[PDB]
Amino acid sequence: QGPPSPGYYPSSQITSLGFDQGYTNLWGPQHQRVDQGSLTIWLDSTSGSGFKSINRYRSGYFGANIKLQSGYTAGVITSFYLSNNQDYPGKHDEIDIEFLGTIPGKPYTLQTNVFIEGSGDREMRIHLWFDPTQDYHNYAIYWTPSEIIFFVDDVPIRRYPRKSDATFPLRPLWVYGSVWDASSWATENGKYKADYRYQPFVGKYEDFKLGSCTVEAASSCNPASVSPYGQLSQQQVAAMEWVQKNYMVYNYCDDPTRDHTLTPEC
Ligand SMILES: [Zn+2]
Repeated sequence: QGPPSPGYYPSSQITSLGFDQGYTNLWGPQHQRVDQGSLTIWLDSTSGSGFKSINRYRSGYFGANIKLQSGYTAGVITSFYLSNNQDYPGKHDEIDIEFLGTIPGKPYTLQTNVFIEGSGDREMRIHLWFDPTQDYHNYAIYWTPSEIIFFVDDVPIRRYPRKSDATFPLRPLWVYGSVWDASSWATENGKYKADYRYQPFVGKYEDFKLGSCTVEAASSCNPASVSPYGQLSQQQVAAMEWVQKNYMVYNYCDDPTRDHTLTPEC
């Protein structure tokens, strides 16, 4: 019976783009292929690969349909995220979706995170109500000057509203993705690490969505809307609460080992 329907589908209301309309390779070009707008990138023992948006943004809906690799994927991260780390090295902002690979038999973990001026430790993790290796699913980051919302097939899984300037991303961000070896922490905090006998490790992305406002855009520009009612509807919130009740496996604000004073938005 799945999650309760969100009752509105932002992803379907925004034009699907091919990779080359929004993005170019950043690194590992030899581990990147594009076929009719669809992106394939992969990790082996010599290199991963990653890409970067052509434009730099001040707000928007940023979406892609992604398919993950099954089998042994421990230590491997497939990412889709906003960042300004190349603009503010060592003290940057970030809004992350990271798929954390796994040993055979166990599910992927989807981690969301927010970094402001170097300060992260704002992770929430869920498992999914479908197999993310079998088919492509929609995943999206919505970012405006009042909120961040993270979506899976238009189901909101997390909302991060602007509570104070110190705890919210207020500088321009680029979109990135990558497949890379994060063995030290990706899978059960590094309990299980990359094994290249199972290489390559492939990430697949298509139907890119950019309902967004570049830094250069006219001040009339509005990001794509995520509800016909201005705010999350009753159905959207119920779908989100169902996800958090039934699929959330980690929330920073509820971890007794974390000092929530350091993350005052909790
Ligand atoms: Zn405290």
